[PDB]
Amino acid sequence: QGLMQFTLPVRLCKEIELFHFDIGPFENMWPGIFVYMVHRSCGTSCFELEKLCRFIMSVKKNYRRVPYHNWKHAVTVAHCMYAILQNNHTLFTDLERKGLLIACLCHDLDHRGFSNSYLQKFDHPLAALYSTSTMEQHHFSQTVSILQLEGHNIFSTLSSSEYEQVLEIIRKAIIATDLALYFGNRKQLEEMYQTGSLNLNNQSHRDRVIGLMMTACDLCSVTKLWPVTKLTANDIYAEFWAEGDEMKKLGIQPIPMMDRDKKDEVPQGQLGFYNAVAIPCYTTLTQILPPTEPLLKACRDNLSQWEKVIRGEETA
Ligand SMILES: Cc1nc2ccccc2nc1-c1cc2nc(N3CC[C@@H](F)C3)cc(NC3CCOCC3)n2n1
Ligand SMILES: [Mg+2]
Ligand SMILES: [Zn+2]
Repeated sequence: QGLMQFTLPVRLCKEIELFHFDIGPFENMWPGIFVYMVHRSCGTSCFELEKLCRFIMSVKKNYRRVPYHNWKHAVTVAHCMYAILQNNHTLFTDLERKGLLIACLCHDLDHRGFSNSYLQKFDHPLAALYSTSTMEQHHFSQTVSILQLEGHNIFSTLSSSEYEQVLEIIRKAIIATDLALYFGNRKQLEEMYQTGSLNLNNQSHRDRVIGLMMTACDLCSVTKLWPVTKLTANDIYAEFWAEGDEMKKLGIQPIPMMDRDKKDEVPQGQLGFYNAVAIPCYTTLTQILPPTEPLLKACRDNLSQWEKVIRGEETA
């Protein structure tokens, strides 16, 4: 029955193993790419193919047509997680491999392209339901809904308690994509690394490490080849500037990164974001998971490209 194996064209088969892989513009290939990544990083026995495929198409349908936080982002974040898991295969359990690829696919479900801040200022009903990590708690609740549709329980062969464990892996992974939580989590991990107290057999330490892997996967567009990184930056700002428009309509001055009038400062903004967020992220992750080195190196390469843009040597 494991006689039906998923295969990719030669170029994709080789390049999908590299951290900087780009899943391409053919969206009808992204489910196949995802299944392939599950079969190889988990095993062909991890899920029944018919439920997985039905689950994947329900997740796709509950992603929206927004510039950045869309289906392509979900698969892209999932692929970064595949590359981390394939280069660190000894360190993770069967449940974690299983749960972390799904958490990445589902992590921005039903994203409308607005920050937790905008939901709070707009007084969106979701803000009353969840006061912190508003969108992330909605993404997880959307994941549970889909898992609960008929013929969608991809975890049907797990015991009650294993099912509960993997849903807890998934819940914490999706919550950890709230960038507001990342600053505390990374400082804690850094302290624990440099004191030498960090212990991957400690469940609350695993939680923190997985959280950091989630942030690294979520930001992974800063770890692509420069043309990908630069084009993706247009999609991110298209959402930021629409949100800033929406802030102005509420009579609220938007923070600078969401103001389309500060367009010419995008190169300085990116430089800001690389030094304050991205570099520290991939540094701490490489310290803990040495084989994730190419993420840091490609980030450093793109930081150097943004500096190049600031000094007029490149155009954007
Ligand atoms: C938040 C994000 N998330 C990304 C995720 C993936 C890829 C790029 C991503 N870039 C950004 C990003 C983009 C950006 N542009 C800025 N500008 C532009 C022109 C001037 F107004 C300033 C300023 C910032 N400061 C950050 C620093 C960390 O605290 C929050 C704000 N950021 N941050
Ligand atoms: Mg998110
Ligand atoms: Zn995301």
